[PDB]
Amino acid sequence: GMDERAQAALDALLSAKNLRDVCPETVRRVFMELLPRYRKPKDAEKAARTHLHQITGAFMTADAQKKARALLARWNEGDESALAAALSLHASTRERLPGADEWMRRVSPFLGADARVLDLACGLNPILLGSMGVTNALGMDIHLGCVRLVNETARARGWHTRARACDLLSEIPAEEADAALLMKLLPVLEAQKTGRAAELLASLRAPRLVVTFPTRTLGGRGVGMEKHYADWFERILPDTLSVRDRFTVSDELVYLVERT
Amino acid sequence: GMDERAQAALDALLSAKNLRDVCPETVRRVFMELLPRYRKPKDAEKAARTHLHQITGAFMTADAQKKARALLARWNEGDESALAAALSLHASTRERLPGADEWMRRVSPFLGADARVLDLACGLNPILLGSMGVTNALGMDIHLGCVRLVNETARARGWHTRARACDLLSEIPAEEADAALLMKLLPVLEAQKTGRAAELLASLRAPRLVVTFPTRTLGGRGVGMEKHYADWFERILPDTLSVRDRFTVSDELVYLVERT
Ligand SMILES: Nc1ncnc2c1ncn2[C@@H]1O[C@H](CSCC[C@H](N)C(=O)O)[C@@H](O)[C@H]1O
Ligand SMILES: Nc1ncnc2c1ncn2[C@@H]1O[C@H](CSCC[C@H](N)C(=O)O)[C@@H](O)[C@H]1O
Repeated sequence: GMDERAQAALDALLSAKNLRDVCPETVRRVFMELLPRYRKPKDAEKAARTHLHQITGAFMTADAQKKARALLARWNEGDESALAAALSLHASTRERLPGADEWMRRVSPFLGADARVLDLACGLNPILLGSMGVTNALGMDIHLGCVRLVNETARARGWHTRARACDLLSEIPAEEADAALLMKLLPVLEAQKTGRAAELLASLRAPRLVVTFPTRTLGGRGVGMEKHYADWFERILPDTLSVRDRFTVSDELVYLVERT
Repeated sequence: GMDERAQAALDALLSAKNLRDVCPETVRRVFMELLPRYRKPKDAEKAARTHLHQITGAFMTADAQKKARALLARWNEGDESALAAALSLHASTRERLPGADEWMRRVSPFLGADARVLDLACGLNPILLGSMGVTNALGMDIHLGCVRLVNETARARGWHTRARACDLLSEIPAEEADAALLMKLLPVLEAQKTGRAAELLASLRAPRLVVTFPTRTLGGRGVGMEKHYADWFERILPDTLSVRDRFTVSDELVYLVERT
C-alpha cells in the first residue's frame, strides 16, 4: 500500500486550486515518479508542483481561463472580435498570433483541403485554427481547462473540431488523421521521458506531421536554442519519416514532415 | 516624434494589469525594439507582451503577489512558517526549495561569512537567502513586485538586505560586493541582447560569482539543456574569470566562479 503521509502530500497536490484543471492521473503519475527521490513527501509535493507548472501550468493561469471563457463568448456574437484577446491568454497561442497569417500561408497547403487534423497537446491552438478555416481538428491535452474551452467554442461556432483529455506519456493517440500537429511539444515531452518523442513520431497514424520548436530569442541570439533543437530533431527523427520543409515564423521553428 | 497609433499600442501595454509591476522603462525599451519589425503597432504590442512574459511575467502572477504578501506577514509572526508557502509562489524559488539545504551547504562557504552579496535579477531569492542567514544582500530586478516584497520582508525581519529596480540590459551594476549571484539569469539576458552575458560577467565588481542554469529535465533527459548551457558558458566566460567548481542541485546547474 501507500504511506499515509505520502497520500496527504498527494492530496495537497490534488486539491490545489492551481491544479484543479489538470488531468488527475497526470498529477498522480508525476508525483509517484518523484516520490522515491525525496525523504520528505512534502518535498516530493513541491517537486511535483514545479514539474507540473513547467509542463502545463505556466502557459495559462486559473483565472485567465474564466477570462478567456467570457471573451470567447463575446466573439460568437460576431461584434467584439476579442477572439484575438482570448487566444492571447495562453502563452503558446499569443506567441503565434502576430505571425498567424504567415503561419497559415506556409503550413495550410501542407495539411490539405478540409483535412482531419490531430492537434497534440493542443492548448488553445484549435480555436486559432478554427478561426482560420481549419475546423476539423481533434485536440488533446492534459489541461482540461483547454479541452473544455475548445469544445465549448467549437459547438457554438458549428465546427466539427473537438478536444479530449490525453496524457502523451501514457497514450500514443490511435486516431486516424490526414495530419498531426506537434507544436512546441517535443522538448517538454522528452523532458518527461527519454525516447518518448521518437516513440510518438514513429507511431502516429497520420502521413503528414507539423513539428515545431520555440526559438527563445528576444533580440539577441541567446544560447543558440534554435540550432540546438534542429540538431536534436534531426538526430531523433525516425528513419520512416522525412523532413519536407523547414522555416521559422514568429520565434517558432516549423518542420513539415512526411511519412516515407 | 512618435506615431500616435504606436503610442496607443504602447499605452495599452503600459496600462495592462499584468505589467503593472514591471519597470516602465523596460516595457518601453522592449516595445521600441520590436516596433520596427511589425507593420501594425498592435502586432508589436502582442510581440512585446509575449517578450515581457518570457523574461519576467511567467515566474510570478499578479495575484500570487498579494498572496505572497499575506503569507510573509504570517511568517514574521514566527508561528506559521508559511515562509515556504510564500517562496513557493515565484517559479525560480519554488524550484530551489526542496534542494535549498544542499544548496546552502554547497554554496555558502564560497560566499564567505557575513558576505555582502549582490543578487542580480533576484526575484524572491533574497527572502530565501535571508531565512538561511544570508542577510546582507542587495537584490535587483525589473519586477518591482519582487523588489517591494523583498524590502518589506527585510525591514520586518531586521535584515540589512534590500532590493532596488534594475534593468540589466541598460545598467551594469556598479556596487562593490564580496559575491554576486547570477542565478537562472544568463540565458534570458543573452536572449535579450547577444554578448550581454559576457559583458556583465566581465564588469561586475565582485571577486566571486555564483552562476546557475536550469536543467529543464523532468525524469527524461530532454534535449540535453544542461550540457548545452555548460558548453555555452565555458565558451563565453571571460578569460579574467575561472570556474572554481561545478555541480547540480535540484535541476539547477551551479558554477562557482572566481576572478583571476
Ligand atoms: N504529457 C503530456 N500530455 C499531453 N499534453 C501535455 C503533456 N505535457 C504537456 N502537455 C501540454 O503541452 C502543451 C505545451 S504548450 C503548446 C500548446 C500548443 N501545441 C500550441 O503550440 O499553441 C500544454 O498545453 C500542456 O498542457
Ligand atoms: N533585463 C533584466 N534586468 C533585470 N532583471 C531581469 C531582466 N530580465 C529578466 N529579469 C529578471 O530575471 C529573473 C529570472 S527568474 C530567476 C530569479 C532568481 N535569480 C532565482 O534564481 O530565484 C526574473 O525575476 C526577471 O524579473
